[PDB]
Amino acid sequence: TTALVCDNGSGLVKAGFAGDDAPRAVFPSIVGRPRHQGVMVGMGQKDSYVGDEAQSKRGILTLKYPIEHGIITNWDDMEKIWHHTFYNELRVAPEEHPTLLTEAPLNPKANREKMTQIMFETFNVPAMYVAIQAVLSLYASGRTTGIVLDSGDGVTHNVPIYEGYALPHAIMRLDLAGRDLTDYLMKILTERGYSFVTTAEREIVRDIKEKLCYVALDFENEMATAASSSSLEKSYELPDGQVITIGNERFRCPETLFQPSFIGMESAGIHETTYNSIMKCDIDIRKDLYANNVMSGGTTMYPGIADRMQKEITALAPSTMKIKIIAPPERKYSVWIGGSILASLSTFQQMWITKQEYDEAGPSIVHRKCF
Amino acid sequence: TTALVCDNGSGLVKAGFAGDDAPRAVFPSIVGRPRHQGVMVGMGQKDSYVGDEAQSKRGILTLKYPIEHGIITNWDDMEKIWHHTFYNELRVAPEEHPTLLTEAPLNPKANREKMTQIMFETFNVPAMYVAIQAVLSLYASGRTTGIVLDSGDGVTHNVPIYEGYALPHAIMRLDLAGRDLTDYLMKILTERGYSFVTTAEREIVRDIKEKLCYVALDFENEMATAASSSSLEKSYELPDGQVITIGNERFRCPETLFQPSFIGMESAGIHETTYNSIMKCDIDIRKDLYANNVMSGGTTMYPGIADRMQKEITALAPSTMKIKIIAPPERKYSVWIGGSILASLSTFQQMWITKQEYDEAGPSIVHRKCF
Amino acid sequence: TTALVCDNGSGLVKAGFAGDDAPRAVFPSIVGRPRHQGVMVGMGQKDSYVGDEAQSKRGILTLKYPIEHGIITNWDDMEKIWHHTFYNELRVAPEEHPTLLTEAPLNPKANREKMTQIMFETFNVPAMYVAIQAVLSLYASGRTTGIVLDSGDGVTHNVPIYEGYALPHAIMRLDLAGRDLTDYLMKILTERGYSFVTTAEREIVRDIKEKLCYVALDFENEMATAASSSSLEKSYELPDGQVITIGNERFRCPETLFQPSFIGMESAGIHETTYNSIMKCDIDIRKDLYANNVMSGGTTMYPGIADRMQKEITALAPSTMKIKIIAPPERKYSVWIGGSILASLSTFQQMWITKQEYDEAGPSIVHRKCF
Amino acid sequence: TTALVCDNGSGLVKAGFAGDDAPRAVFPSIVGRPRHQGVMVGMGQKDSYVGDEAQSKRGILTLKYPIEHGIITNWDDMEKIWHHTFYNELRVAPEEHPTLLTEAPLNPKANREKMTQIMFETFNVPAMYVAIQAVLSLYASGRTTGIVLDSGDGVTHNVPIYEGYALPHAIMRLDLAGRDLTDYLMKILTERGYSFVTTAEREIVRDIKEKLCYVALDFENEMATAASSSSLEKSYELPDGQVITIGNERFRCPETLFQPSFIGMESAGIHETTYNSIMKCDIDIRKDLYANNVMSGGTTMYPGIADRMQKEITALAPSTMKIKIIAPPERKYSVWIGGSILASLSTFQQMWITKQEYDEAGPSIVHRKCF
Amino acid sequence: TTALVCDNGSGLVKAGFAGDDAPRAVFPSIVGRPRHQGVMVGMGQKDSYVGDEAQSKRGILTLKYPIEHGIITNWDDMEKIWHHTFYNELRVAPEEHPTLLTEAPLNPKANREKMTQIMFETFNVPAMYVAIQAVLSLYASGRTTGIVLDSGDGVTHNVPIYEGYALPHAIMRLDLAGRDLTDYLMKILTERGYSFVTTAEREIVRDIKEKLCYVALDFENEMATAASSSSLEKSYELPDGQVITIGNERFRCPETLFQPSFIGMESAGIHETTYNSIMKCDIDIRKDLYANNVMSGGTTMYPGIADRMQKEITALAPSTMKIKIIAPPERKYSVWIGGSILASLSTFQQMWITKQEYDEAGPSIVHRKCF
Ligand SMILES: Nc1ncnc2c1ncn2[C@@H]1O[C@H](COP(=O)(O)OP(=O)(O)O)[C@@H](O)[C@H]1O
Ligand SMILES: Nc1ncnc2c1ncn2[C@@H]1O[C@H](COP(=O)(O)OP(=O)(O)O)[C@@H](O)[C@H]1O
Ligand SMILES: Nc1ncnc2c1ncn2[C@@H]1O[C@H](COP(=O)(O)OP(=O)(O)O)[C@@H](O)[C@H]1O
Ligand SMILES: Nc1ncnc2c1ncn2[C@@H]1O[C@H](COP(=O)(O)OP(=O)(O)O)[C@@H](O)[C@H]1O
Ligand SMILES: Nc1ncnc2c1ncn2[C@@H]1O[C@H](COP(=O)(O)OP(=O)(O)O)[C@@H](O)[C@H]1O
Ligand SMILES: [Mg+2]
Ligand SMILES: [Mg+2]
Ligand SMILES: [Mg+2]
Ligand SMILES: [Mg+2]
Ligand SMILES: [Mg+2]
Repeated sequence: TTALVCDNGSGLVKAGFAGDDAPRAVFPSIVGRPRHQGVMVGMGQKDSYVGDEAQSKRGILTLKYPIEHGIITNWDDMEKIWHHTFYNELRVAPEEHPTLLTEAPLNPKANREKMTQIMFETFNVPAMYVAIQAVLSLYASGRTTGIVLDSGDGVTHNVPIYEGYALPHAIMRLDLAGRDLTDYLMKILTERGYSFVTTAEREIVRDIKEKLCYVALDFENEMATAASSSSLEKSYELPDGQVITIGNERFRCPETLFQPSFIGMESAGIHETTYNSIMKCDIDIRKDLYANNVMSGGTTMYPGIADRMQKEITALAPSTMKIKIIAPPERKYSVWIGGSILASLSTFQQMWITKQEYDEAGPSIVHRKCF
Repeated sequence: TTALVCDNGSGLVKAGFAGDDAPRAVFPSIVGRPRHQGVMVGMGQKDSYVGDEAQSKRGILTLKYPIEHGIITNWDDMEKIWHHTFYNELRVAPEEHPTLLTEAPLNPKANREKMTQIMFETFNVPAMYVAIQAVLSLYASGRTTGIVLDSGDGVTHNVPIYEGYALPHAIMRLDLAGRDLTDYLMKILTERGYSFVTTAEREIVRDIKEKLCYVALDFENEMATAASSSSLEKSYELPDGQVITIGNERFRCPETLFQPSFIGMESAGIHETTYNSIMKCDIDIRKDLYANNVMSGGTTMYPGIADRMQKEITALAPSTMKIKIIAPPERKYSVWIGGSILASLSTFQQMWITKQEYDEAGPSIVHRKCF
Repeated sequence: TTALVCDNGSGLVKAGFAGDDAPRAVFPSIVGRPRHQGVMVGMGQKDSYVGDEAQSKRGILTLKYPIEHGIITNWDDMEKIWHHTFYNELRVAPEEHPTLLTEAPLNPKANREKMTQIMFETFNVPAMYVAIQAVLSLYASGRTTGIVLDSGDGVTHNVPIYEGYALPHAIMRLDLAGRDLTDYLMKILTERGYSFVTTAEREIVRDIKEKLCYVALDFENEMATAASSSSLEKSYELPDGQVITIGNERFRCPETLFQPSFIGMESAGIHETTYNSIMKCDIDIRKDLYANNVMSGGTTMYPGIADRMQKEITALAPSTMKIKIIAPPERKYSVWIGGSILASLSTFQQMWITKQEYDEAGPSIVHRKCF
Repeated sequence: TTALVCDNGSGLVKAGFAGDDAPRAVFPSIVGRPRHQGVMVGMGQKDSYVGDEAQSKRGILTLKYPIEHGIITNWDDMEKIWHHTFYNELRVAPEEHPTLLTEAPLNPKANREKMTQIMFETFNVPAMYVAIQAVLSLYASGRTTGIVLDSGDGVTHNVPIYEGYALPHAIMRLDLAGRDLTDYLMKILTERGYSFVTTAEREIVRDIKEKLCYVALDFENEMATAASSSSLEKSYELPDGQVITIGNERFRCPETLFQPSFIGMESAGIHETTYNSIMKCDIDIRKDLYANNVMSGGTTMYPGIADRMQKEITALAPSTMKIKIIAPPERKYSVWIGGSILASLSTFQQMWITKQEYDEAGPSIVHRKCF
Repeated sequence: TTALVCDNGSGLVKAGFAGDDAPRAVFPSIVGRPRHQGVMVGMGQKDSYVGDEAQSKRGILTLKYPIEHGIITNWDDMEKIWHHTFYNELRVAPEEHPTLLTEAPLNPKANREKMTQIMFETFNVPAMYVAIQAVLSLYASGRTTGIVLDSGDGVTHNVPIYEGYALPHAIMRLDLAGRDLTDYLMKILTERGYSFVTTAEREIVRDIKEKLCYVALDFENEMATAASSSSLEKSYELPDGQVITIGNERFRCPETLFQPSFIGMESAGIHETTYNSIMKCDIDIRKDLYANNVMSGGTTMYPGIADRMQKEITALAPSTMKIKIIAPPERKYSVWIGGSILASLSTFQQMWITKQEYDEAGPSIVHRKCF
């Protein structure tokens, strides 16, 4: 029977079947619960809402993310999300479908242990596997060597792979992603008089960030241009009909990716993280890591980030080297595409973790069979 | 046995059976007592008259309203009204009928406490329930979301409800209703030489207000038209055969709904009250509160008030929003219709307050079982 | 010449001279305008009243606050307040006195821009400066490290400072303060039959809140004690001689500081806000933030709030940590005391913004010279 | 030239010059016409008699009052009264004197319209003004705040004024005054066998009421004292030499001021009218309305009415309030004294309605320039 | 005058006087700079902090090590460290004290060239000398023959010396020391959910490594024991009061000394490095190198490393040989003790490099006078 590929990110869930080109079900990973007083009896009122139903009714709901910084904090809500993506969205029975799941590098065991235990004793599958998202992003690119930067909603990580061999000592993880940018835009939108304090308007600020923000090639020149004339200002329409206008905040929000000290973090930018991941490898592969910078995730979808990354890496690298950033138009779903490519391979069918080996070894085989 | 739905307003009492379309008994909530000297012996003279009997004999009676601004001030007269509406009008025994009663928001406890105590120890019912009139007005409209303005004889209140969930912090109450408009018309009818000073002629002024008054779309243009030509003047016939004529007072009387400073009140108009109730809610529901303005009560029955409300709310709201005022022709009795819909539901039968729970918990369960 | 320190809160104005211990002029920030019809000619009738004159004549006035939630909404009224506090209360000429002003964190630019423009082109000063109120509250405490919670009439904010260095990413702002508590007490005083609907009786409800309210150590035990016996009931005398009595409402009103869901807000309490501000900082300073909780403002003057805050923070913090709440008896004016300490320092005289730099740079230097 | 102050009451006319302490001409407002057959030729027989000439010849005249309940019913007789008070009593030419006139509150327009038209086209004045009698009664008292009860021959009205600002929604008008008391004494004087049926003996009954009537402090104790012993009986001498004796009727006649049901009226007493006028105002001014009860008019000249009013208002008001009734010895003419004070003010000279503005605006400016 | 002995390691600085038993000043070699925004004026704020002052204030500082892998990378910070250890800690004038300094083998010239230039033109000394740390570690042991392994914070080196004659072709240098172990513990502490990402918490991880880590005698048996029962788990208290618990990571961290492939290095362990250094010497001295294995440095202070080293060397050496590891309790400071012994010898006073020879030969005599 067809295998299931489910990418469980911190903000979005992308589930579908192996062998397909696009994920069938893409929905936000939120659980909404009522916060006001119900006065009308009956009419099918539910105590919880999952996915697009929580987003459509978000004016009377408190929204919670079960995953924070790539780590599942609430397990009942995560089970609700998995039940919704198995029975309501994909409309399949999980007892007859192997499931491929994704996970961020440098994570604790207990996330993967409880993931395997929930997938084998609650939504009991014939087989399961946990894969690294950067290896799938390199699978979707069609190449073998390269350094992958995957930035999503909680985790931004750099993983270099040369000729199918990964270097785990150069894998870097940074807890700066799109939710931090949404919080920073929430903070700096009060600088013009716009107040967004609750969880429902966090989605509005996230929509503003998705539609109107961009990465500047030169930061100081863009701030000088924004201070000189009002040519970079853009208008947005609120759901209640109000119109807001933003200026430099279109490029100050993603600049925290390159300058984390805007939100008080001591770490370096993503360009310096990529460069330090390259020079922590062997020297004879660094050239092949310079021409194969693969970018994946929804956070890498700003329309100025590839040229800016090429500029900073060329400023850091020696001048005799070719820097080439790979930014495909479908890099928002490249982890799922790589998972669908990997699950359809004939050489992958011996690497599943079946139910018999789970019963024989306990929930600890997942660290000796996966990476 | 069939449940009883009784709407006890400040000016009118509407009682009937659950499952019906119209209330069976609609009569004014007045108690009349003689004020002159009786000279003929016997002939069935009573010390008090309740309802239409007090209205027909009002020339020799002092009329008192037991409810003022939604609060019951006289309890013996209110017991007389309840006895009249149980034994004389509805012609039922209250020991075998559950009773549903209505109440205004932001009221004291002691009204509801003594209401439950009188209904359980004097007209002892198998069950009773107290409901919010705006929820019943939304029940009669057939919809789930909307902001309800209910204006009657004592209380004008705004309650917003989104998807069956009410927002109690945006509930607004204003003590300006039809009795204040009757008093203002009583005051400004002396400006043409007509003197109405007693309680019997207050009913005549109320009849003049019901038949001849209307809400102007533009106030200053209508005053200019009334000062220019005598085309807005209307004639009324008094019970003694006198004929009076009124001009601008047809639209100056309900203008106190939009300008309370005519009677010396510092509060804003009903349109500003509705707009401030909408913007005190969550933003993502405000659009659904803009297209579902539900109007209920006898005070909203002037033939100019819906267009005027749409004009003022569209002037207050942003221009990209759709304002739609819901004014059904049967909105004078919509609270009773919603009560009859609610009492006939199969999911409501577990929300009654029976006599056993009243004996177990005392007369204080009515604040933990009702809203 | 002596510098002027003026704290412009949302409800109160505290103005005086630098180097003093107490503010010279403390008066409410209200502008009153007549709403009735004047019938006596002459006798010095004014079109507006500012300060204590508006409070003494409040029975015939509509009172407006120029500042709402720390943001100046009306600028002519704010200019009237500044003219009253410069020429009538302090009795000084502003052309020969530098002025120090206070402002809430996370505010828009345009408040500070128009503040500098009004202070330099209408009440033209030799120099001016805008300071953060939490830094002044830490100045008045005499210490260097600590986390300051300042709660006034519009803004409740948490700012942590370690060894003179502030952490702006942990600064939290919540729009729940004493005016919201006054409105909630206005709402729940109708539950006993007391109606306060106008702006003049809002001051009466504020006086009731100032004299009779207190913070409960345990909320459920206090509600059980109030429901059991009438030992917590207190009586208050209205200006017209009426006597009211309140029970649980003495501690239900400030409980909105710890449970904002009483007024429909999704935010957490002030204790959780302080704890989340502490854990958003660096770890090695958190111990010094646990023993130096500094409380300032008039909203922190309830006689139960320090012990309750210590209890909730000790419940949130690990058990090996020392929690100490700093609540001095003069914390109602600690912002002014810190401003007077800062303006008298010899190292502060190079940080003024003079008129020449204002003319050279325009009204935009105030964001590069102040914080 | 000196302005004219003319108080046109329902029973008396008080005319004089501005700046004086007492009115120059005080005469009854009656027009007498012959009713018998004249038999002697010539000797200067007139078809009408106005003022004291009609009172001295009242045995052969029918006397008519042109003003009934503060409203002018006969305009030719009112023009005769104005001609008599301009040319015969004051002995002035009205073409060179501005005239100040008084009027009761809650009156029709057409009284004031025809008053202005007659004063500008028949007794054509350079300027004219119409003022409220209660504002003049507060002017004569020398104070600014207070609630004025003015009771004369047709109208008893309560007007509260705080700090020069009047509250028109608390202005109360009652059509019970000295002519109703004269009619009630005329009715109850037949209970001892004395018949007064014509208009000439109405003046005799009015004289009996002025000389012999008084207000009882306790009504039931005084009726018990009158029924026990004949110590309250007083004797009066008729113009034909007959001697009458009255007992309880000395205090039963003004008791209709406190109990209108003696003459079949449903309204409350003057004390309840004053108390309801006080509590219909703002709360913060009610204390200043409790210590400044100003009494004016000839009906308030009974020698028991101030103590009785203090007793009933103290019984109605809460016990922590100071009730003080202001009853000056010259309160019979206080409206004229206040008019003379107002017409002599230098700030009043811009509030006259001149002949040019009357020609420009028609006879309708008097409602936009006066109150 | 007394000579100064200053051991400048990669992590610690140990300075003192010749002829003493213990170093007077031991402090970390860190320079801290502020990273947040200063808001309080004056109060002695410094732009840099050196030594224990940077460690005590590390929550608001970025900490930098001037020496990396035994090579000085930042020279201004190294001059700051030398100024702090000359003027603030030792409290001496460097113009009257000769200074003895230490250096790692197989280092570049330019470190020693700039060291001599800074010591002669900035902190100008009468004389200076640079010595090999292993020769000083053999001086402190009191013996003449032996092979010294010195492992500190950046450099782990093996130097064999027989009868006072060193063999430079058998000197081995490996860039694996305590900072690499701290980084590996930082990496593997995320495996249990503990995140340490900044430079301040690197000191916390270093403290955890110093207090809780140990070297296992048999690695696989210890991993089996840790996987079987929780008897090797230890708890540590964070500065913010949090309690962490570690299991196998107590012995996985120093196992990188024996298995460098844990951090991706191709080199052999320290036991194989020592054995290959022994067999690269002459055969007739190897016996004297087998019984005189001298261990020095802070990295050799784990409480399992001597027995493990004896086990691995006895497994590598032939069975007829006596293996004896010399691990004195004061081997953390043995380089300074040997420097103090060498600087107090009467035969060493002719081997100083004075200022005259520095002026005559330039800064290149230090490679022909030292080793
Ligand atoms: N067009 C866009 N521009 C900027 N950011 C985007 C865009 N689309 C999505 N994002 C951001 O990407 C984040 C999630 O991306 P993705 O990696 O696909 O999901 P997840 O992180 O759940 O795996 C969201 O937080 C969103 O803010
Ligand atoms: N056609 C009408 N036009 C204007 N006002 C009306 C009309 N019909 C009724 N009213 C007013 O509505 C008030 C009562 O309305 P309703 O809400 O039905 O009763 P209650 O207030 O007792 O619940 C009365 O005071 C009356 O003046
Ligand atoms: N004793 C008190 N108890 C409770 N609240 C108080 C007390 N005194 C003042 N307040 C509240 O403090 C608020 C203003 O405090 P403060 O911060 O000094 O002024 P501002 O907010 O204008 O800076 C007022 O709204 C008032 O309700
Ligand atoms: N001493 C008195 N005692 C009682 N009533 C009096 C007395 N003097 C005058 N009145 C009454 O006052 C009435 C008129 O008073 P006043 O207000 O001065 O005149 P007007 O009503 O015409 O303005 C008369 O009807 C008269 O009966
Ligand atoms: N008790 C201990 N256990 C394990 N490691 C230690 C201990 N004490 C110190 N260290 C390590 O030794 C290193 C420095 O040792 P040392 O050689 O004395 O200083 P330097 O390397 O600066 O010359 C530090 O990185 C520290 O982690
Ligand atoms: Mg992802
Ligand atoms: Mg109703
Ligand atoms: Mg303040
Ligand atoms: Mg009068
Ligand atoms: Mg060393």
